[PDB]
Amino acid sequence: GRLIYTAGGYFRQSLSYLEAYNPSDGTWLRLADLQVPRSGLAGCVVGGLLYAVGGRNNTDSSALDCYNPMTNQWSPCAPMSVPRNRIGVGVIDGHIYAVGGSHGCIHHNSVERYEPERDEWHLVAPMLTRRIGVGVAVLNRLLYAVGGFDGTNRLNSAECYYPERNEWRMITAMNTIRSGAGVCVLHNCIYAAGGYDGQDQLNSVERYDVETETWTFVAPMKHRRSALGITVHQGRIYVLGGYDGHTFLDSVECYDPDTDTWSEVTRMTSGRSGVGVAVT
Ligand SMILES: COc1ccc(S(=O)(=O)N(CC(N)=O)c2ccc(N(CC(N)=O)S(=O)(=O)c3ccc(N)cc3)c3ccccc23)cc1
Repeated sequence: GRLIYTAGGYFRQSLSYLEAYNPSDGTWLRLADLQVPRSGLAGCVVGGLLYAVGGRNNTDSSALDCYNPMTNQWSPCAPMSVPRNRIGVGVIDGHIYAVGGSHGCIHHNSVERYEPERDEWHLVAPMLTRRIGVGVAVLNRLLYAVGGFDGTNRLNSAECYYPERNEWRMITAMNTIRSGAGVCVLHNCIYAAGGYDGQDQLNSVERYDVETETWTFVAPMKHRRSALGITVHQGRIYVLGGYDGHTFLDSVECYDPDTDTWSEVTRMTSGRSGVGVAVT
């Protein structure tokens, strides 16, 4: 069946774990290690293939690597134009967008697009704001970049990229400042879960309604967490790991929108933060 993959991460040191969770029966699979251990990367899926993008070996990474579930093997891909630690990614029409992130002290506002069929990256219009630790979501064939840190200020702003027009517009700001939050899309809304507001790791969660242009708080998580992994599986949000301000979590919580409830449904084989997560 479809699995929740978690790639890389950090606990005491950069990790190369690739593990996958089966919500059906609660089991965990151990898969082929990443070639280079990394945290602060992003994960995504195009055409049934899993991609690990950017991050840092703790050296910032411009790397893109593709994992094939059917062969259990990692294959290097064309690198990005620049290293991107604390990157966000989204997928539109089988193309991977690499958003923001950092190279040393350089906070990127640039964005580039990867085409698997041709193993090529191309720059598109840059964001209106530099964003590292940015959350990314794809909705109605638009790309949203949410929160982050612009090099001096932590951000509650969000903005939206129009692929056909190749341009960005700011949207309504979130209620809370969030860097390192989990951003995903569930039933036509953008969810921003956790992250760091400049003082604390957060357990609060807000969702954006694109038509009313409003961010509304929903039920908070049980654990405060920043740099959590996030994905959507069968109509539910799953968050994985993260840093709560003291410990590297192994908690995996699951949000059910029908009940507006969070519940802890499993734990990773070891606590970690800064993972890349995707489902296939
Ligand atoms: C003061 O405590 C904090 C305050 C704010 C944040 S943050 O979440 O907001 N943030 C910075 C930002 N501007 O977004 C981030 C920091 C570090 C990362 N990692 C390493 C990396 N690749 O850089 S890590 O996950 O592996 C890791 C986390 C915590 C510890 N202790 C060690 C390692 C992040 C990875 C992804 C997204 C955001 C990351 C975090 C801790």
